Amino acid sequence: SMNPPPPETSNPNKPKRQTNQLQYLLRVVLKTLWKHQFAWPFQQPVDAVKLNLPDYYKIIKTPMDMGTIKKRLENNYYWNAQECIQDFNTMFTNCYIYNKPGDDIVLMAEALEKLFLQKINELPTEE
Ligand SMILES: CCN1C(=O)c2cccc3c(S(=O)(=O)N4CCC[C@@H](O)C4)ccc1c23
Repeated sequence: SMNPPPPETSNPNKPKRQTNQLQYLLRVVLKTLWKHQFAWPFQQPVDAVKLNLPDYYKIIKTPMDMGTIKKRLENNYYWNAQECIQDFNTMFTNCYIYNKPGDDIVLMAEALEKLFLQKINELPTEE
């Protein structure tokens, strides 16, 4: 059993910006999801050795989690809000790919995804 390297959270050659929408994705969107009762399985990269999921990284090839997103946001990693939203979408999609409808973890992702969409339905205006 071997975990892969987790996704990067810094990259000096990547272009980045500090926009009002990205600030909101950290202060409001991420920090609200983070406190939800169903958030904890999503707060760090899947540790497939700890969790005894040896097929996880056989199936999931673009891993993503809210801990990585949080550090990317805190480290000014993104150029725009769409990039960050894409990471959220990847996290949710990975969960549906690796699992099945009805699994507890899937019920958890579905709840978070609906909350996520509710929060990004309206974003602040790129001042
Ligand atoms: C979101 C990333 N991710 C998966 O894709 C996934 C698949 C099966 C279990 C599991 C666990 S768990 O064992 O801690 N637990 C979580 C709560 C519900 C339980 O059924 C299982 C934590 C995080 C996970 C998984």
